[PDB]
Amino acid sequence: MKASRLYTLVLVLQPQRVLLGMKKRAGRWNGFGGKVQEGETIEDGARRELQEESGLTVDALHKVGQIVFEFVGEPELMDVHVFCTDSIQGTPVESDEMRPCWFQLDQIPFKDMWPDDSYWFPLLLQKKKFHGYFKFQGQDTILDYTLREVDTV
Ligand code: NA
Ligand code: NA
Repeated sequence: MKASRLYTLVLVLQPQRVLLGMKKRAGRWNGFGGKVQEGETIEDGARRELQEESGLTVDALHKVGQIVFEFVGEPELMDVHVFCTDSIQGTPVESDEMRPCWFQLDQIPFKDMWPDDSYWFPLLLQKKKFHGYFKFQGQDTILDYTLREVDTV
């Protein structure tokens, strides 16, 4: 089994809308996140990346899933810990690398999101926790995947 590198992903999910960020430098909408750093808990890394990438703070996040990504031709797995919050402080801020935008929950831009999101995002919306794994060839093609609803992430 490959080694894995820890990443976070944060979905700001309100009753009627979700906040996503368009990768500028690319072209897909995503939640906010990045690599976990030495000496921080995963949840604190998720809060830090949300702030660094969107400007938003939150004192707390809820863990809702975990997704492992494997890319053909790459040595490591990405181990992505997925969090959500409904409660925000501040306005999101655009950067040179990310543009934040709200989407109504009947206009989730799945066609402009990574392909895996079509599978697990619906579970998140139903308040269901999940474990996933996706193997990609490049950015467009899934060769294998697993997904399961879990009671405990
Ligand atoms: Na990032
Ligand atoms: Na994704």
